[PDB]
Amino acid sequence: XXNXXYX
Amino acid sequence: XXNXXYX
Ligand SMILES: *[C@@H]1O[C@H](CO)[C@@H](O)[C@H](O)[C@H]1O[C@H]1C[C@](C)(N)[C@H](O)[C@H](C)O1
Ligand SMILES: *[C@@H]1O[C@H](CO)[C@@H](O)[C@H](O)[C@H]1O[C@H]1C[C@](C)(N)[C@H](O)[C@H](C)O1
Ligand SMILES: [Cl-]
Ligand SMILES: [Cl-]
Repeated sequence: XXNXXYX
Repeated sequence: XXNXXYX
């Protein structure tokens, strides 16, 4: 993970 | 804004 979003 | 991140 480590990313974010939101999609 | 309203979206997220983190870049
Ligand atoms: C997403 O990251 C930001 C930055 O550190 C935090 O402020 C935010 O609380 C965090 O969102 C939580 C709540 C959410 C969106 N329901 C998810 O569970 C995420 C992974 O964590
Ligand atoms: C979104 O990220 C910023 C920067 O780290 C935080 O300061 C902020 O608290 C965070 O927003 C929260 C609250 C919100 C907007 N209701 C959402 O739940 C997000 C994911 O987390
Ligand atoms: Cl949320
Ligand atoms: Cl908002």
